[PDB]
Amino acid sequence: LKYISQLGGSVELCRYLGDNTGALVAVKQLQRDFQREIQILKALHSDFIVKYRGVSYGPGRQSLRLVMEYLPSGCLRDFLQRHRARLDASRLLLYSSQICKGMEYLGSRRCVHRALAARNILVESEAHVKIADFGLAKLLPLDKDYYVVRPIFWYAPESLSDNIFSRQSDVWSFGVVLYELFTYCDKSCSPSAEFLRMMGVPALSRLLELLEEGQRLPAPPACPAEVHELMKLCWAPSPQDRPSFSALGPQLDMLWSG
Ligand SMILES: O=S(=O)(F)c1cccc(-c2cn(C3CCCCC3)c3c2cnc2[nH]ccc23)c1
Ligand SMILES: NC(=O)Nc1ccccc1
Repeated sequence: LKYISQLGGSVELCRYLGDNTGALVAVKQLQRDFQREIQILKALHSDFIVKYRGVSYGPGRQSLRLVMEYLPSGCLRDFLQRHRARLDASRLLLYSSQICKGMEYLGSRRCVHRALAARNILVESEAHVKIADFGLAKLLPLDKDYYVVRPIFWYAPESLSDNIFSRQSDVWSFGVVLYELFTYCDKSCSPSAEFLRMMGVPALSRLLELLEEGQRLPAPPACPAEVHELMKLCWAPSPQDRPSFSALGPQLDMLWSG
């Protein structure tokens, strides 16, 4: 495990015979505890979720490291921004469907991802993406569909207000992911940029007022109408009115098909 460089807690690129011939891996370390993260990712087997490879130990064997596949093509956000000129609406719908299906898998395991955003979706290749960054992921109790704890423009209003997270706070987030995809993560119309135009006062305060009045992110000018409608659903004021990942999935698959 020879350190190379910083990819993102902290994630580091490492090369795993001594002859510098070993494969590259991504390695997460801290500097609480990601014992939970390791257990969650190890159980998950999906073509749309980054692949666990094992564990190793840190200095003195006092520390665990999480060993995962490294995707050099990097995060979807950067991929979109560089190559916007040559990625079509069909390819974005493909990405959307893949992400949706990984979220379904998570939901069936009572897993709240919480961090879902284009920056922690990885490009395995041009036509295949995988969900990563399980650092804030938390499993729901068997008897309860949310939790409470002690990046504002991705979070549902009840998360911002009352510190509630659920699978439906994830759905609000996935809506914001669709928005990232169909704006190719352009800085000029980022969630944060749109926010600053929507008031010409603390951000979080003003954001919660805007959301309460029903103001949402505008359709990307090049976005298919049916994808915009999905986004607005995902940003339903009440958690219970947002569609499930299971209800979204067919729509995006229907859209991608066409
Ligand atoms: O040098 S960069 O341009 F920043 C650069 C370049 C190429 C790849 C990455 C990268 C970033 N992360 C994580 C994912 C989200 C949160 C932390 C950062 C990766 C990457 C590659 N494989 C990975 N396997 C598991 C996670 C992971 C980063
Ligand atoms: N979900 C959503 O539309 N959020 C939002 C609204 C205005 C500005 C920034 C973010």
